[PDB]
Amino acid sequence: NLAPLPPHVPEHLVFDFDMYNPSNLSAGVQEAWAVLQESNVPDLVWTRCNGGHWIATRGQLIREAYEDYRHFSSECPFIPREAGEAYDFIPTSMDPPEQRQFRALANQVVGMPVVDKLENRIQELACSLIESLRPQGQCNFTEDYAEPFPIRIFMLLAGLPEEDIPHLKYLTDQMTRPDGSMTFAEAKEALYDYLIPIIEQRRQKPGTDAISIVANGQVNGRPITSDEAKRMCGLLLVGGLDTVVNFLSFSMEFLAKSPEHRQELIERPERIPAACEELLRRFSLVADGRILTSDYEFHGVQLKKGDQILLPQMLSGLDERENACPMHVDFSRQKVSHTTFGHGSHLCLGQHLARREIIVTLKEWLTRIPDFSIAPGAQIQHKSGIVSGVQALPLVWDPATTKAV
Ligand code: HEM
Ligand SMILES: CC1(C)[C@@H]2CC[C@@]1(C)C(=O)C2
Ligand SMILES: [K+]
Repeated sequence: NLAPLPPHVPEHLVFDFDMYNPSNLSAGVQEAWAVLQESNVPDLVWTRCNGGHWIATRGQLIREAYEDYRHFSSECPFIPREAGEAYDFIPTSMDPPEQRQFRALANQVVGMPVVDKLENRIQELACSLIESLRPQGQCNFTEDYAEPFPIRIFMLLAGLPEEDIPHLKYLTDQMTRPDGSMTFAEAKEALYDYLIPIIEQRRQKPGTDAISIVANGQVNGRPITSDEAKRMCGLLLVGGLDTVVNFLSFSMEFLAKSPEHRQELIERPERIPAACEELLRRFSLVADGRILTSDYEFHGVQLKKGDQILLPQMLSGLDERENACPMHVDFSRQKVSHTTFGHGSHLCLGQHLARREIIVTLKEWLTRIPDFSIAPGAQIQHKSGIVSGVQALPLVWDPATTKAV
């Protein structure tokens, strides 16, 4: 379904890329998005898919747009427009100056000071989950580790029951990779339906969990409102349930398919942090955007106020202009350039927790299960959206080659 071409968009810039179901998805989602960087494609194109929107295809433009919030507003950050308009999470739906005050509060619940504190719980859960899987010689990685590890850590931090995960995970997924049964607005309202009573309960009787902290927090000297707290907690839930969860699967899929890279990290464990960064570049997975605040000429293209522009965070690091041999995974890559965690004033606030979860996973998995592979005859299928992922990741290994710590 292609939307009618707006009067100001020239046909030579039309490239009908569908961010929710890209044409070359079978080759891997990053590969599918990379088609936007083929020689015949302009730096900035217009797709008639998903209501019609621009797409910046090179790191230079992506970075410039994320820095220029005066022209590229985060008030409507998602495609399609209905989703971008319903999207009201804090701080993401706000532009500076208003946005700034809320970042400090979010940092208090998912920032570094919180990670170093959860250190032991994170370490222990990773080891427990992996040791239980180790003797089985197989696992469905997405449901057996990728989901439970980061999600249970988030539910613990947020003080929410693990039995609520199926419902919350479903809702979160409808906001990033909708199956069609719910509009973004309906999923958002359902998430708020869940959160409102909890936020009120915790404003009445404060706990030490993340929701209590946000709900009773202050923003630049004054009390946060119940509405603001809800809009912030909603965002934290999405971040905890649909980011690292997907990234871990892209990384494990790659390691399962590349014995040489596994051996490198097994023989030189000190390279894991660097490997984490290279994997974050190669398997970057987020793509949201902004809305034009006024008519603006950007890199020779006339943009109109109201136009939506997708600025794929995923593409910067895959841009050959930023990293040579972009599809290659080089743990010794000198300068790892990427915008995987964003760029500009909205730089990811959960990246410290994310890196910890990634590094702990790499270390603890390779320590116990150094040799593993994709299950016999399995064809790994990816899924695309605001956050891309892996549909299923069946892995196998010989228990005799494992180590119980
Ligand atoms: C692999 C893991 C992750 C990736 C790739 C990632 C990526 C991003 C990106 C690209 C943005 C910028 C969005 C924009 O500019 O519209 C962002 C913002 C944010 N992220 Fe993450 N993220 C990850 C994990 C997390 C986690 C685990 C949390 C906490 C639960 C988190 C919390 C946030 C928050 C609160 C913001 C909003 C910052 C603002 O709008 O000021 N993220 N993230
Ligand atoms: C684009 C993001 C990855 C970032 C954290 C969760 C997410 C889906 C948002 O809505 C802001
Ligand atoms: K909005």
